[PDB]
Amino acid sequence: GVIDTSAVESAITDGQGDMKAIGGYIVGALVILAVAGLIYSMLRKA
Amino acid sequence: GVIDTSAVESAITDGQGDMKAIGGYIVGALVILAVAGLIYSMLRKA
Amino acid sequence: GVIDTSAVESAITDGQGDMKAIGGYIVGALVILAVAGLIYSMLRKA
Amino acid sequence: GVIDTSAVESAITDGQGDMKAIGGYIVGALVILAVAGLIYSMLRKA
Amino acid sequence: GVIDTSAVESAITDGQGDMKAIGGYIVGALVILAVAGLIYSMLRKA
Amino acid sequence: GVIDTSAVESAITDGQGDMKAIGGYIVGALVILAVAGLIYSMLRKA
Amino acid sequence: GVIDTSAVESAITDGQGDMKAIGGYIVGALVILAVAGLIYSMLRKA
Amino acid sequence: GVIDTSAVESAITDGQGDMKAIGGYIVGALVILAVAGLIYSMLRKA
Amino acid sequence: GVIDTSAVESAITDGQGDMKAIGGYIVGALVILAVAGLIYSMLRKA
Amino acid sequence: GVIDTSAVESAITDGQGDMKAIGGYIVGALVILAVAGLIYSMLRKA
Amino acid sequence: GVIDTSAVESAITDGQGDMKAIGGYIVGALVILAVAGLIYSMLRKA
Repeated sequence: GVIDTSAVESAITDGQGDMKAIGGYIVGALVILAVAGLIYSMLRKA
Repeated sequence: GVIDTSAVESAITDGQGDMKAIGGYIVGALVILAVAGLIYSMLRKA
Repeated sequence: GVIDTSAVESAITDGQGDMKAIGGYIVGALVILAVAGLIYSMLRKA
Repeated sequence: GVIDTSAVESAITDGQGDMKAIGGYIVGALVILAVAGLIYSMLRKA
Repeated sequence: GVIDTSAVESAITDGQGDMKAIGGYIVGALVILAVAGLIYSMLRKA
Repeated sequence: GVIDTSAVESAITDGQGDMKAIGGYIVGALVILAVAGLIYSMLRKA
Repeated sequence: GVIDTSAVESAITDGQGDMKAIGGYIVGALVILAVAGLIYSMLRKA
Repeated sequence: GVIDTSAVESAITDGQGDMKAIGGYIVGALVILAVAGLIYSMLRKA
Repeated sequence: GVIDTSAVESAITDGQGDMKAIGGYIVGALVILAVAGLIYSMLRKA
Repeated sequence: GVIDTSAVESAITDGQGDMKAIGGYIVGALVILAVAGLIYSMLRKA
Repeated sequence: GVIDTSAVESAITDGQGDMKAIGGYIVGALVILAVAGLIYSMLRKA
């Protein structure tokens, strides 16, 4: 009495495979405040 | 005065056996926001 | 003893094809709070 | 078997077009603590 | 074989026309926590 | 096909009128750390 | 062809009259974290 | 059409009456870092 | 040509009289999450 | 008139027994930001 | 003109007596996310 859910994991693996990209997209943005967060602190210290 | 419901559990066990797959399919997607949820928090903290 | 359900999938494929548009319509709105969510955090940090 | 979703993107583009204004409205407020954040630091240093 | 649904859109346009008011009613309330959200931050900073 | 929303703005104007009070209530508290924030700094300087 | 809804507003006015009490009951609780929220900040500042 | 909310304020007044105790409990702890915060500063100054 | 409905309101007044009890039974349960909802917030704040 | 729910607790005890593992899996990850959270603070202090 | 419903409550009391077990079965599972919900918060705080 099945119903074909073959399209389901075919849909979501494109979804969950996409989520690593937009995961990796933000990490390249957060390090900008990381590096600039403390080279400010050098110039304040000296 | 029976009516043969042998096809019924033969239908649903394929159903309820299938539901663990699509259950397990989503868990591989939710951990992506779990791991990326807090390695963001490292770079914000430092 | 059939009944013609050819109009059914002809109806829903226009439906489920439409749902990606309004799916894609909201993603262009949610990134506005994403980008503005952390360029606030730059100006707070400095 | 369509349903007219022409009003939808007509609604949200006014929404997502509005969100840049209130995005731009806050940036004019956050720079006030940015500039006053460090001209305090001049008078403390001297 | 019609049934007169002229009263329907006559009913809902008064509804959907009303929803912009109570939409606009809350926006005048949310900006109170917006402006007071950061003039707190001035007095904390100095 | 109206529904009487006269009670709505009658409710919220009492709300948004109240929010200036509790807005003004906190400003009288934040200046205490403002004035005492720097008369400490006089006694440290001398 | 009426149906007597005199019991209705007789029921809800006791309801909406009650809701101001439990409205006023919580405000006496939220000010406890308000006052203690910043007398902590005095002792941290000095 | 009432529902007896006499137990409500009977519950919360024990709550909001309790919150002054745990409010007053922490103030006896914060003054320890207040007094020891500056008798350190005497011994550093001399 | 009557039919004796004297048993009807004799039945329902026991019903609607009972519904205030089970109405009042739940209110004694909901205040438990009300009081414990914010004495958590004291200990988080300090 | 029973229905055999022996498979139920047999299912969930494997579930709730599993949840301690993935509970314990994350604690080994959160201590990494705990220890590195303050050995940063040593090198900043000296 | 009775019909023997003695088997009915004999059936359901085994049912409603069973429902406390599977009620009590889940509570032993929900506390796992309760305790691990906040010992995460200790390690984040320090």
